[PDB]
Amino acid sequence: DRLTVVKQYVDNVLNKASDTYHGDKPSPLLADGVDPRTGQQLEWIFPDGRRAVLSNFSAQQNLMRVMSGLSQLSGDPRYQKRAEDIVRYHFQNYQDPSGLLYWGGHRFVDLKTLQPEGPSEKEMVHELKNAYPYYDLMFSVDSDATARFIRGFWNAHVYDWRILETSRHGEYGKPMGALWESKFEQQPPFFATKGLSFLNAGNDLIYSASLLYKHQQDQGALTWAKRLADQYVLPRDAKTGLGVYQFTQALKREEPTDDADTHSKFGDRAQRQFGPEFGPTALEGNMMLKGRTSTLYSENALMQLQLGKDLGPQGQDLLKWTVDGLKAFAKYAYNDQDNTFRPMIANGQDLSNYTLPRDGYYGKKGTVLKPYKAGNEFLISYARAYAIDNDPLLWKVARGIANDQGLGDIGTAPGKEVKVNMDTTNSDPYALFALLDLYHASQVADYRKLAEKIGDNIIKIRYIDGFFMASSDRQYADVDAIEPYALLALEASLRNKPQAVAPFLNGAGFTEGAYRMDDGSARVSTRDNELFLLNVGEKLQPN
Repeated sequence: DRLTVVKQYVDNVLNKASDTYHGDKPSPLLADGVDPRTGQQLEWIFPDGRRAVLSNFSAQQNLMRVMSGLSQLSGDPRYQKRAEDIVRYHFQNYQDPSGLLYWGGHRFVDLKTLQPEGPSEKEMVHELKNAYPYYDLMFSVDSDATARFIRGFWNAHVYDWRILETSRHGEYGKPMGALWESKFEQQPPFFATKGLSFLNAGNDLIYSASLLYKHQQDQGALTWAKRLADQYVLPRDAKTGLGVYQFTQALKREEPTDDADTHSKFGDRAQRQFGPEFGPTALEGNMMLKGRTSTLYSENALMQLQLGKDLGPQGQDLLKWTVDGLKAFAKYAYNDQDNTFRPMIANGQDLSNYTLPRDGYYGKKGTVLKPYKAGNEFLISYARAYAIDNDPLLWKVARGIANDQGLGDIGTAPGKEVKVNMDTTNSDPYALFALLDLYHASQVADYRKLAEKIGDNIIKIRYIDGFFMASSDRQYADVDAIEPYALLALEASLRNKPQAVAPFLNGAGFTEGAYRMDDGSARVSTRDNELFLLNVGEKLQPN
């Protein structure tokens, strides 16, 4: 019984990941990572050798959704209560006067001391990158405090409201400015700014302002959410419809002297590395490369498709923008012969097998940009887009990914000549989510039958020592694992209660900074993500 498994899992988390440092007066907070063999909680190692237990609430927002969903489906309210208690504790103790929380890429809470920490010396700042926190839970605990966070977030990360110059970094302690009352003047595409309007950070801005609208009827929030979303649509290539990862370019303040020094003060990094051979269209926002295309055509797409549907009539533009981009990416970049996306520039330039002729932001000289396999995250975005626009082009990508992933043939169209692989060994929670999306929209039983098999594979192969891990060899389990989230979505589907579990938008957290190595040296730009990839006996390698 998959629900029983998820229930035991969460019980395990609340046991092993809990605050064991304050006797019989524990906080409600949780450790992000636990070695499921021993119960050892994952630590950050600072310059002097001091160890902090990593408790980063931005990296627990899938877990929060799992706890709320588990309470909804089981009828046991303890999990919802605990999730509420963690939220409350963060508002009470870890919300600065500007509203910002001590979480995100560069701040967390040490579970041992319950003090906020800051692992990156040059960046004691607020940062959310494709995080998508569970604002619905937050609003239900403390709507004021939630709204203060979202307004504080925009206040800190928008450098210039007139032009929507935005940054991935926001300072703590900023007084509140004009916010939504700011005057706006639309600028032409790729205007030059200091702030790098990366879509990974833009995603969280658009999402949070839309949720503030949803909950508080804040029309200013909605106006700016849609406007910021539109900033990534306006610069799209007029011919191909591809792009964009950002809508600004770095203002050139110095003349560069060295290829490998990629500080943005020397100007747009793509123009430096690709400009000589490709001309003016080589700009960072136009670089349709691995990773960037996930942020654009997965993370942004899921969030915008859900928002677009939520808005009804005034969400039709958002849906159009989103689907149009997914169509463009399919038309130009997808190779159905081997289920790959081509690395490209948004002008339609194929970069497949291109050798970088000089060092730079996108790799060292001699690096080869290769077509890359389309993963299950794209199966979700393509399935969801097809649901609202039944375009054979969108279906082709979904069908190609499912085939490549060992799922069999999802058909020539939904419910037409379907031959799913009931013997699949696939255990990817993303595949489970995607099949449920296909089932939900199409009502074709075969898709859910297949999802059940993936769920079973997840339990058989990933449920290890009471936790979920991508491999039995991994040192640490992440309490934010989405395996149980997919399992809950499946259970919700079978119980005809899809609304019991929060929409999956593929958010996740991270923590980044200097981490002290055994020989005493500082490993700069270390990420918790890297720690979760280590197998038993492995150590972080030179970066």
